[PDB]
Parts: sequence; structure tokens; C-alpha cells
Amino acid sequence: SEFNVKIYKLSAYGIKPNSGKNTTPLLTSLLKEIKSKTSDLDKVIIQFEKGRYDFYPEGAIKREYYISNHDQDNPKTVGIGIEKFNNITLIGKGTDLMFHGRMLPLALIESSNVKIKDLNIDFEKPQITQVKIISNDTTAGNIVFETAPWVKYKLKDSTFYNTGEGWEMQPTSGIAFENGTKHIIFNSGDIGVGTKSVSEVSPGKIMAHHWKNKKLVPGTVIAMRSWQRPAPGIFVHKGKNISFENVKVHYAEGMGLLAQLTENIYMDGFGVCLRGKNDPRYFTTQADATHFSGCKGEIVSKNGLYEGMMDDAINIHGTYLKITKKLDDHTVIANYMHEQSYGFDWGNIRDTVQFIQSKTMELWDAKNTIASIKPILRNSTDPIKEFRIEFTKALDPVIDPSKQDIGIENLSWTPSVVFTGNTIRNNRARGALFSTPKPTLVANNLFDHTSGCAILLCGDSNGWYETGSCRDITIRDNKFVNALTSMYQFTSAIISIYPEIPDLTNQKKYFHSGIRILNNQFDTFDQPILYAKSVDGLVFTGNKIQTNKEYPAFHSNKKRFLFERVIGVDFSDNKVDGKPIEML
Ligand SMILES: OC[C@H]1O[C@H](O)[C@H](O)[C@@H](O)[C@H]1O
Repeated sequence: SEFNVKIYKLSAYGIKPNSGKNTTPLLTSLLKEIKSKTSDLDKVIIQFEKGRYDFYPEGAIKREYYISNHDQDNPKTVGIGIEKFNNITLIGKGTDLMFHGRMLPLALIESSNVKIKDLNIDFEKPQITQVKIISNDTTAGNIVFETAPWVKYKLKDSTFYNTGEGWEMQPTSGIAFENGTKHIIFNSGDIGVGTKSVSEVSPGKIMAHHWKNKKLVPGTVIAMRSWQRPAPGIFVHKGKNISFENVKVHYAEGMGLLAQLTENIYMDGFGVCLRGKNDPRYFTTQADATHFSGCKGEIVSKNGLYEGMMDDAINIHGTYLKITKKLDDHTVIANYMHEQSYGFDWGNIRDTVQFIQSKTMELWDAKNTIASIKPILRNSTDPIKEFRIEFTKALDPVIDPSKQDIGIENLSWTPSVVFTGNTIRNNRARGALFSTPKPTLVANNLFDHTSGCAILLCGDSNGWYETGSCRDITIRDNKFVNALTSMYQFTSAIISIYPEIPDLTNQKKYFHSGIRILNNQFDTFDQPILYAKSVDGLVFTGNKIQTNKEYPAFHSNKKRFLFERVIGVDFSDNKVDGKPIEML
């Protein structure tokens, strides 16, 4: 073409801000055309203006997607489908993409060199229900709660439903928040909610007749929810060189950003957050803010704001298949085991694999290489639950599924990580999960009142089936303020290194190695700073621990440092309230 970049200002093509019309069928039809014309090396930009674009289900594409760490409800109702479309940039100018009903806002499928920039994603009617405690009669167990202004509910058979366009969902749990600070209420975590046995006092004032909780003082704001997570805000599958710059996801029925089987991801200014100090909402995403399942290359996530999520800010991990059958010396059948991670590819020819003894979480040193890999399917349409993997090298007969439980990590689909200069706060569960053997830098982050623990290095081939023996990770120059006001799975200390190990007494081999924790600041009211299970090599140096009394100490673990099957400890130049603490 006669142009280096072909720029499509959307308003020039019949797609205007603040029209209040359904943008879905228009942008869909338009992209389809721009695609059919642009050859491959051709570069494209799609440009939104200031103001608001609404997207509804009607006229949306219906894609069958399998999404890591999410409910496998199909089809998905997809707002914007970037599919097999390269060198494309979606850009806005303080733009507000507003979605309605149950939708997957943005899907990036099998696309390279995609950039998303200066653009916000939100739903008008979040499936999460915000309410405010009006009166709590602790004796009778009567709570009156006020629905927030934007909430449309129905009562049917004394049951509280939350509604939006084409959906109706009864909340079963919640997260309580301090009024004002927007912290999560001390020792709350997941709590039951009084959505059964209800009746209407007056519009937007609901009486719960059998709700007993002394913690829900007048003023407390509660995010009532279910466990459903069918679609993330931005889904990315099989991307190469993907970019997000100044992109905020304010809410989605699932994770903010879920990227899988993607090589190289760059994020500057990514937020999953509120619209500022004046946002009436206390909550953001129904699940994790950002999530990276089975990625590779380099992941940069910097200068982000994550707040009020119903889960972690970042989670970086792979998937252990479980071997169900050994056909011969070279060939096994292996299966996806969790309900929320199946239906997508796991590896390719030439991938490096290693095997794990699930019961004691011990690696075999003998690595292998995939020679062949084919999903096993009765009908073509069926989803990928089960593979037949062939290795180049023969397997030592000790690797037989009828002898013990054996898992497979794909060491090729593992990304390197830079997670710097972010702010995480006021969110459910942990702050950040890292599970990658590749080099990882976690630096100059602020963990301001995470509900659970700040950082979690896990690994589990029994429950979650999420890989991550760590080998190389520096957690430096971070600030951790009053982490762990509430318990969740694995929250044993501000930094918890907690692999899921069924049989620890019999473990000979250390699961994690090469962990350096240098020059951090821990502002805490409690005791537990570091918990470490099954580590060979653990540096803890130059760290400052400052005590405060913003809350009562309470954690069962009353030890600053708690090690279990840990060798290789280097511990120097640490302080507590400006006084040294040495091992010797
Ligand atoms: O501990 C693993 C767990 O971490 C978070 O809670 C995610 O929401 C889950 O999908 C899973 O990744």
C-alpha cells in the first residue's frame, strides 16, 4: 500500500461514542472487512475516540473457546474477536468500552504483533452484587443490607437474585470491605451471605432473617458473588509479541487478562482497578487480575495498578498432566485433571519435558523430549482432555503409572518474568503467584493491604495441577504493608513458599531452588514473615521489618521464620524495628 500504517478512525466508519447503540455488530462487520483486505505484512490501527461505546450480546460472534483456569461454558459470547489477524493495534483516547450481559469483551486468538492501548473495559451490570450493611442485630441474626444504586435484583421464593441482560444469578459467598479504606475486613476471607430467607423492606433494602456475623458492622460493604467464572476480560490464546499499554479492566466475570500458550507479553500501565478515589464500587474482577497459563518467552508486567479483585493480581504457572497409562517404553497417555483447565494444547514436538513423582513432589533428573503428541478424541468435536505423547528417549521402568502417581511438566512452555513497579491492594486471596523455573524479577512493587499473603510460590500435582518448581527468582526492593489480615489456602506468612506435598516426611529432593529475598520492607502487625517448604537455596538478606498495631496479631504460625525441609539458607543484614536478627 501507499501507507505505512492504515489508520481507521472508527467514527469515519459509522461507529461513534456516546451513541448508546449496540457497537457489537458494527465493529464485528467492520473488522471482518479490514481483515479480508489487509494482506499479512500490512499494518492496521483501529482508533476509538473519547466517550463510551456499549456492546451487547446481539450480533456478537459465538466462539467455542477453552480457557485456562475458567469454567468451560460454551459457546462464549465474544464482543471483539481479533482472530488470525496480525500487526493490529486497538487504540483509544480515554475510551470506555462498556459491555452488557454475559460476554467475553476482547479475544486475541492466534495473532502476532497485537497491541492494545489507552482503553478501558467495564460492564454496566457486574454479576458481583455490591451491598452495604444498614443494620445488624447480632442476637436475632437479622441483617438489613442496601443494594448499591446500579444493582437490579429479583426476589423469588425468599431468595435474592442479582440480574442483568439475559442473566440471573444467586450469590452464595462474599467479600466484606472496611468502609472508606476499602481494605478487606480483618479475619473475614470468604464468608457466607444472607441471600436465602430474605424479604424486601423497601426498594433496595433487603432483610436477611438468618444471617449471623458480628463482623459485618453498619457501614461494611459486601461484594456478594458466586464461584462462576466463564469468561475473562481479555482472553489471549497462542499469541506472539502481545502488548497492553494503559489498559484497565474494571470488571469481568472471570479474570482481567488470561493469556495462554502465548510467547512474549509486554504490559505497561495495565490496571485491574477502580476509576479513582470517587469510584462507588469496592470490587473489580470476579477472578485474578492477570493470569499466564503455559506461556513462554519474556513477560514484562510493569507500572500497573491492581485493586479490589476477587483473587490474585498475577498468577504465572503451567499445567502438570497426569499419566494414566504407559503403552510402551516411549509412549504414554496423559490427562488434564482439573475441571477448569482443559480443552487446549499442552505441547509440541521438540518440547523439553520432565516427570514428577506426584506423591512426594520429586522430579526425575531424566528429562525427555516430545517426539509426537496427538489428542485422543472419540468424536472430532470433543474437547481435548487426553493426549498420547511419544518421547524420543525411552522411559526408565520406574516411570509407570501403575507403580505410583506420575505427572509431566512442560519445561519449554515456561516464561521469564519481570514484575516491577506495580501496586497491589485490597484484594482477595494472595497478591502474586509465581511458578516458573525461568528467571523472575519481582521488584519495586507495593503490596498495600492484600487480604492474604503477598507472594506465593506453590506447585501442586494433586489438586490444582499447576506447575512451578522455581529455580531462579529475586524478590527485591518491594514494600509489604499489613499483609495477611485474612486466611486463604496457603497463606502461612507474608511470603509463603508452599508447594502442595502429600508426603513430606519421605521427600528426599527439594522442590524449589534459587530463591533470593533481598532488601524488602515488611510493615506488619503480626509475626509470620517467611514460610518455606522444600527449598534448596534461600537467600534472605538486607530486609527491614517494622512492627505496627493497626490490627491484632492472630496468625496460628507465631514464628517470623518457619522452615520445613529447607537447606541452603543465607541470612544476613536483616533487622526488626531497626535491631539486627541473626541466625548465629
Ligand atoms: O492456587 C491456584 C489457584 O490460584 C488462584 O486462586 C486461581 O484463581 C485458580 O485458578 C488457581 O490458579
